[PDB]
Amino acid sequence: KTDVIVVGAGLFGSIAAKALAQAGLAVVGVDDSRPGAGSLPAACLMKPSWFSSMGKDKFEPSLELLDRIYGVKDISFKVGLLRATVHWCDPAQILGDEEVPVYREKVTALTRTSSGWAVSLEGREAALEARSVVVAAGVWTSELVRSQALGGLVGRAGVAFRWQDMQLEEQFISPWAPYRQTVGFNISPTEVWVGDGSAIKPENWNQDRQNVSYSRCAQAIDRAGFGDQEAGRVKALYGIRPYIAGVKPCLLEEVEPGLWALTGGAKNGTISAGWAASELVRRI
Ligand SMILES: Cc1cc2nc3c(=O)[nH]c(=O)nc-3n(C[C@H](O)[C@H](O)[C@H](O)COP(=O)(O)OP(=O)(O)OC[C@H]3O[C@@H](n4cnc5c(N)ncnc54)[C@H](O)[C@@H]3O)c2cc1C
Repeated sequence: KTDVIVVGAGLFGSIAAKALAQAGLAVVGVDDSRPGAGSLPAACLMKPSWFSSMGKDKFEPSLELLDRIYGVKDISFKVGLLRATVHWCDPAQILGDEEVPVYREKVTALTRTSSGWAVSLEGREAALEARSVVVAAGVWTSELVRSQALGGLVGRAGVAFRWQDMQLEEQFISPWAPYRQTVGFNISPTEVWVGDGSAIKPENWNQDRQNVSYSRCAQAIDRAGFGDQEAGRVKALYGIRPYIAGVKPCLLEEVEPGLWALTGGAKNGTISAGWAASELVRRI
């Protein structure tokens, strides 16, 4: 009766699971909410010039899927003296959607059965059953499935900041280095999100490194000097992105019959989740 089990309910598991559910499948999710997941700090802003490598071949079917399922909003961002249109999917809408039921437990094993796949859970005598399994477990995907591509999965950490009870009159993109932009916008009607775009080897991460990105972000919105961290006015959101070098969109591979690995979204984020989901609707 269960068609697909999706392991992981970050952006990639959430989007894939709901696209399959919308396509008529019986989908079940499993997620253990482990700390440092990649999707908590995400803004889900998609500027078309950021995704040139992808190609209209993939950008457009992906954006259409996200618009059909969640709705895509067009935001006119300030870019110096000029303006630029950026597409937005509300991350709270993607990550909080409840169509797909999610077991808030830890997957410990995957086993082929005669009818499909059995998904073991920590501390559970029975396994969850499905014809197919999509493992969208972020940087932890290689803990459950292995492949030459997954042998290259590493984490690229980063931080973004959310200021409470605040709105920007001007949502902006401002560069601080080639291909490094400080982005500030109204992520909710009450909150301002700012990120500087840096990615870090999770080893080279510490409070000093975080304060460097905080200084960038707070100067871009004129909050430097106000001690907003110590005062509780801003939340730091740390996450580890799943990076695999050389990935086309992201990694979507059928490692065994019915067993898919969906990860490697550090490079392109939400738009490549949309591409992968459209692929899975076609192929499952
Ligand atoms: C600072 C920062 C800024 C970002 N900004 C953006 C942005 O503007 N736009 C954008 O699109 N993206 C953004 N991202 C996100 C980026 O695209 C990530 O690559 C993306 O979130 C990856 O999502 P994922 O679903 O593959 O992984 P994750 O979000 O890490 O999800 C993996 C999930 O799998 C679960 N899991 C793992 N193993 C198991 C197990 N054994 N059993 C059960 N559950 C398990 C984990 O608990 C977790 O919830 C940002 C990330 C960071 C850190």
